[PDB]
Amino acid sequence: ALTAEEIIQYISDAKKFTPIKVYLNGNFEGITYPESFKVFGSEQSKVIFCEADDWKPFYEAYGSQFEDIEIEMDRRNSAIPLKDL
Ligand code: NA
Repeated sequence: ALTAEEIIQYISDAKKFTPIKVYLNGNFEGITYPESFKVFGSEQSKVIFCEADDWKPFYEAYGSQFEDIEIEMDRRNSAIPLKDL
């Protein structure tokens, strides 16, 4: 299906990004989220899909209003497509 050339081009393009997924409990009032953030959840518990490079300074800034945290690297960091799209 995909050629070796197409695969390494894909890896070259994709590897720049480091999507992660963060589970949080806490208070989310008075927070502005970076552009890479896609925030799901309820008033006092979130799941955030975001870029690692944005997560780091965000946590340093706002981490005092979070009470529990779990961080996962998104599986797309190690995915190659089976076909093009
Ligand atoms: Na990556």
